[PDB]
Amino acid sequence: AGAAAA
Amino acid sequence: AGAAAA
Amino acid sequence: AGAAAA
Amino acid sequence: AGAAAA
Amino acid sequence: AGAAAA
Amino acid sequence: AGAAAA
Amino acid sequence: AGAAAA
Amino acid sequence: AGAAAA
Repeated sequence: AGAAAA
Repeated sequence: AGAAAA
Repeated sequence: AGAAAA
Repeated sequence: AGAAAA
Repeated sequence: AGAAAA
Repeated sequence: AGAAAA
Repeated sequence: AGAAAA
Repeated sequence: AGAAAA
């Protein structure tokens, strides 16, 4: 599971 | 902007 | 399962 | 999944 | 500009 | 997962 | 900007 | 500008 934002 | 998965 | 938006 | 905007 | 993927 | 904006 | 995974 | 991945 993983997530990223900018 | 963002993204996620599992 | 996964998702993304911008 | 992928997304982009500008 | 923005982008994301997962 | 990855994301970027500018 | 930030990201996390497990 | 910003970016992240995991």
